[PDB]
Amino acid sequence: SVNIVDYSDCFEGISGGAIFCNTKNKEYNIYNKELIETRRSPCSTFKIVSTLIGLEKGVINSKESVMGYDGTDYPNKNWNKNLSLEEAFKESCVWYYKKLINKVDAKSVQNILDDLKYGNCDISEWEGDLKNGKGHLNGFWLESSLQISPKEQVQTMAKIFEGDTNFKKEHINILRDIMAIDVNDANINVYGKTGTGFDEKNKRVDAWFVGMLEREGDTYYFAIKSDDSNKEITGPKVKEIAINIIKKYYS
Ligand SMILES: *C(=O)N1C[C@H](NOS(=O)(=O)O)CC[C@H]1C(N)=O
Ligand SMILES: NC(=O)[C@@H]1CC[C@@H]2CN1C(=O)N2OS(=O)(=O)O
Repeated sequence: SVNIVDYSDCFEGISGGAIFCNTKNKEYNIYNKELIETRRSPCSTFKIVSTLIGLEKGVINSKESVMGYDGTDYPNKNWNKNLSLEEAFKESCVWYYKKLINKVDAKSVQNILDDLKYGNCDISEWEGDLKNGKGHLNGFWLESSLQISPKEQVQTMAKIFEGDTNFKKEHINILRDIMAIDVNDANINVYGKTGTGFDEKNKRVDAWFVGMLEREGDTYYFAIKSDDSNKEITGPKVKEIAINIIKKYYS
């Protein structure tokens, strides 16, 4: 079942690991086991769960749902509008997801994380890593108190998308909808979300791509993670590595 594998050829000399799990036939493919078991901040990958929280609590209702943009100026052009759930997810729009999560009481979030077994489920630093100076552009899921391992990410993904949580199927399908990506291969369906952060304590990136793939009957849940010391390594870069792994070993 648990197969140690070597995907270093796809990592282009970047430090990281990967885990792919097929729950039907229990095949667990692990590259860099120590890293895959290490908890780190989820960064923007948490938007997968925060979207479901918002849908479940009725803060948002569909992929068109808006959060009432108030005119605040942001450097990313596409944050400066009353964007829908679908575009806020794809743009990783921090103000949208901060306003969303701050409409939900802390006990509801704690119980949902507990139910999902979401890493350390530690939301004690609700406001986030305020020492970085970024103020309200912060939260417990952004290089702060909440931490989860790549293995636990995969377990959470599988629980959600195999229908094993109490989240509504309608809401699960919205997530599938907005997480779908185009890999120029119609023979596989890939879904995911990136994450980018810098671990200031250890001087290492937290660069993520987490999601799942479907091809000809089988579904693999996956998490690819870099902990490189090179600050240029981002979520988008690790998503490229993930796509190379998928095209090479999961075709
Ligand atoms: C989430 O990881 N973040 C928000 C934004 N999106 O990054 S992503 O492209 O990897 O999704 C960039 C910064 C980052 C953050 N912690 O602010
Ligand atoms: N971010 C993506 O979705 C990636 C990046 C570029 C395209 C779409 N995609 C691929 O897999 N690509 O590469 S391509 O297959 O070689 O054309």
